[PDB]
Amino acid sequence: FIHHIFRGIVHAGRSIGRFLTG
Repeated sequence: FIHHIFRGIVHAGRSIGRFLTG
């Protein structure tokens, strides 16, 4: 359950970076 919090941070970053690339 704890991992999810850490995993979400890195994942949420990748998604943001993906849009930035376009």
